[PDB]
Order: sequence, then C-alpha cells, then structure tokens
Amino acid sequence: HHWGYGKHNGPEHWHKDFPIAKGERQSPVDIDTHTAKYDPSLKPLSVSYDQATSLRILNNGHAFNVEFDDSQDKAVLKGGPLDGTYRLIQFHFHWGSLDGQGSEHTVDKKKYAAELHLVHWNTKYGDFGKAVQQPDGLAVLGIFLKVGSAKPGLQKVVDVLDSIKTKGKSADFTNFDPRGLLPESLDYWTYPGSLTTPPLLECVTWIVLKEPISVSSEQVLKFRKLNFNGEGEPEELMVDNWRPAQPLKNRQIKASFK
Ligand SMILES: [Zn+2]
Repeated sequence: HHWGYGKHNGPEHWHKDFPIAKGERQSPVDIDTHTAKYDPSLKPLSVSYDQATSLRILNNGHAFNVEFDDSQDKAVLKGGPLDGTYRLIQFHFHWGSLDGQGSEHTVDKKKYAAELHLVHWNTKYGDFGKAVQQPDGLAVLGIFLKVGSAKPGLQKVVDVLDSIKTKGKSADFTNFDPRGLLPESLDYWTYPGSLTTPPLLECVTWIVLKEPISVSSEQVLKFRKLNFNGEGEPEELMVDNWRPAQPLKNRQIKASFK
C-alpha cells in the first residue's frame, strides 16, 4: 500500500508515512499575486543549459523523469534568490485528467493544465542525496503549462512516452535540450518550500516563473496515456499526479518583478 494519488493513498494520506506532510514549509502553495512583494535585491535568474547532457527517461510510477548527467558543472541554475550553484539532475511534470487542473502551484487560485519542475541540487553538498538533507539543498524551477499552441521543444519528450508506458520502464534519451522548454521571460516568484512528493523534505528554494509556456492539447493528451501501474497490471492512467496547495504558514513569497 504505497503512496500515490488515489482515493486511498493520495495526498491526504501522506502524512501517515511522512509526518513532515503537515510541516511548516510544505509545497506547493497558492501564489497570491497581490501579497507577493516585489524585492529589488533579487537578481536575474541565471539558467545555463547549453552544455546539458540528458541520459534517460524513466516512468517511476508517479511521473516521468528526464534525467541528466550531473557529474560535472554542465547545466546550472544560479543567481535569482540563490547563493551558489545548483546542478540540474532531472525534470518532470504534473498534469491533470482535464485541461482545467494539473498544476501544483496556483496563481490567485488559478490552476494550469500542467507544471514542469526542473530539479537542481546545491553543488556545495556534493550530490543530490546529501543535498536533500539541507534546508538550501535544492533549487526547483517551476514552469506552468497552458493548452494552446504546441511547444516544439517538448515534442521529442512526448514522442518517447509510448516506450515508457508503465511503471519501471526507462528509455535512452540523449541530446535533449531543456532550453526548448523555457518561456521568454525569467520573471519569477520565490519562497522556501519542500519536495511535493514523498519524502516531502523541506529542502527546496522554489523559483516559479510568471510566464507559462503553451503546449498543444495533443501534447498533453499523450501525457495522459501514461500508466501508474506496471506492465501486466490493471491499467490506471497516470493523470492528476499533482499535490494540492498547502498552507503558507506566514512564509513570504517574493516577486522578482513589479
Ligand atoms: Zn514535481
């Protein structure tokens, strides 16, 4: 009876195995755009992905992760609210069963069709495993997806999904360039929070871009053909793999922009 997103194991149940689910800096959260204060000391975000090396795409039973070689300083996030340099380890998405839901963060209670998470770890902790044990161990860049025009840079991801339909399947996935997933603007909101899946560790500086990217209905439809189950098990479509907004608890959300 492992955690997931169903009626009997979904986000409302997580606190039983992961008591930090009711902690002081849980994610995601609703971004109240009227109370997020502009902070002119926040720096431009620096996203250096030109040397990114993707290796593999994996269905882990909760999402698909596109994984990167993080054994050298190749694809780093820095600047913004961060001190130091954070190395990209993987990205993944959360999405809905319908276009009207799917994002984890919300913006004045608005839910987007999906949300992309580019996960980075603080190089001063040596690796991802040690970083998640630190309050500033991770920097996660969150990007909202709305349904409209296709995102051409997403199409190589969408097209390999039939090869990792079920939990546990992986596929070679080299030379994918994540710069094809970024909006024009790097204006962002930022706040201290957590992983949004178990173990829900409170190790993340969240950086959520104000500008969503557009993906086509056909692109998000193919996300929804994935499976939570493993091969040869009853088919359960991987949809609504999103945790809802959690209490802000007096944390302040800061805006990079006026
Ligand atoms: Zn995520």
